[PDB]
Amino acid sequence: VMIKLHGASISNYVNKVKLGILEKGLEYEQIRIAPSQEEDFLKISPMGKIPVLEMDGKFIFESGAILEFLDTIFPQTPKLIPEDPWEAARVREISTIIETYLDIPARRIYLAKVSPEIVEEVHSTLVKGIKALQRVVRFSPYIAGNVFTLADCSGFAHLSVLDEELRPFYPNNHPLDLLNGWKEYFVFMKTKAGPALVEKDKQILKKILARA
Amino acid sequence: VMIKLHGASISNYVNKVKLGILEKGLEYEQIRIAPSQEEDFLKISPMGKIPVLEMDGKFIFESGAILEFLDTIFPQTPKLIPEDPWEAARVREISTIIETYLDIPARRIYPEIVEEVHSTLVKGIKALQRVVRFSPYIAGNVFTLADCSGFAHLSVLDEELRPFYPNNHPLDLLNGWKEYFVFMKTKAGPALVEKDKQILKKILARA
Ligand SMILES: N[C@@H](CCC(=O)N[C@@H](CS)C(=O)NCC(=O)O)C(=O)O
Ligand SMILES: N[C@@H](CCC(=O)N[C@@H](CS)C(=O)NCC(=O)O)C(=O)O
Ligand SMILES: [Cl-]
Ligand SMILES: [Cl-]
Repeated sequence: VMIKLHGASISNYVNKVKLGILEKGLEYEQIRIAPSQEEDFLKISPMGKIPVLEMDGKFIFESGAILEFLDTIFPQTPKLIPEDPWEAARVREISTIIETYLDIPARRIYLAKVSPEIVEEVHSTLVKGIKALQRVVRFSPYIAGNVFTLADCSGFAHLSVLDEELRPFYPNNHPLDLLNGWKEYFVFMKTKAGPALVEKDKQILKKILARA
Repeated sequence: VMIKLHGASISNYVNKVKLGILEKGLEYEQIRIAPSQEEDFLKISPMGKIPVLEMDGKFIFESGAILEFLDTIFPQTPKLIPEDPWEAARVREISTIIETYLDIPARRIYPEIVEEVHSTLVKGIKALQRVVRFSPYIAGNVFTLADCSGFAHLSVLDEELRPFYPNNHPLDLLNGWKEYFVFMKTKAGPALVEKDKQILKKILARA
């Protein structure tokens, strides 16, 4: 098999890549591993992170570099980076906002310390990010417009997890509730085979790990 | 000219963009502003950050999206993203490591967490070592987007952390860095970027 994706289905960054692979209809195998600082893994993934893409004996790490690479070598539909450069920028903006300004903050919670205050700081930071995000998304029906893009890979993978993770922390208080279109979008994406499969694989492994 | 770069030379993310604009030989004006949460600014820059690129009455924010955009509309050498797709992945990897795994953590310093931070940086520095070539540029033999992130962020990290790790500096573990820094400073673009930063620092230099 040409493409190997290293990383388990519970990782939202793994799932971001997986969504792009599935949507293009590429053939691949997922190799379920956990992160690790063993010298052997560091050789292919310097920070000990997943996902890692393996292809042609070469390894690419970092979900963003991976998806940009796949879109370059496998330009078949959908184009994760639109050909129009302005729309490409919007796609890249959306994805950066989601990962950098929403998920990074949220990980301080759902991954440490507990403080109503700490929790409080995060609530404010997320509300700020959500409001920024609102300005660039279209959900018509995809997050950046009328076709699947990189932004849907980041959006579906991260926001689905952010949504589940933060309900415990924020009943009546969830930041996403402020993102107009999120719920419709999430339901829409779940009517699709790729996103549905990504959710299923996550659920399968979660149920299994829970029996630790 | 047809391009305006919004943000002062104090910001490493602004300097990242500036390096790429300079290296492409593009006509531009730099608008010296600070970041802001003023709604009128949030309209063109949702997170209220600098830099913001403006062209054709339209705005792009996020230094990564801006340089990928300039690469695409001004595709002439130097190509910020290599034509070879593996080399292009290397470039994006280097840039992401520098920003996410070195700069972000470093920003927790500019408490006594300075020790947990020093370990994070040695780790990030050790990972970076695995992908850089410095031959002479950060990713290889030509200027790329990774040089925009590398020169903008590393220079800052180095000076900014000397007063915290006099004999302890993690960036000293990065083989080839000092020579790269020196080499980059001989080029007209990085030299201008570095001079504007230095002027601004001498100027607002009041302890
Ligand atoms: N920026 C990285 C993030 C990857 C990441 O944080 N993955 C987690 C998912 S578990 C991980 O491998 N963590 C292990 C670690 O940080 O050591 C990417 O885009 O791939
Ligand atoms: N991810 C952004 C980072 C830009 C950034 O953090 N700029 C700083 C430089 S001062 C800023 O505008 N901070 C103001 C703020 O966060 O409100 C990028 O790559 O452009
Ligand atoms: Cl799995
Ligand atoms: Cl300035």
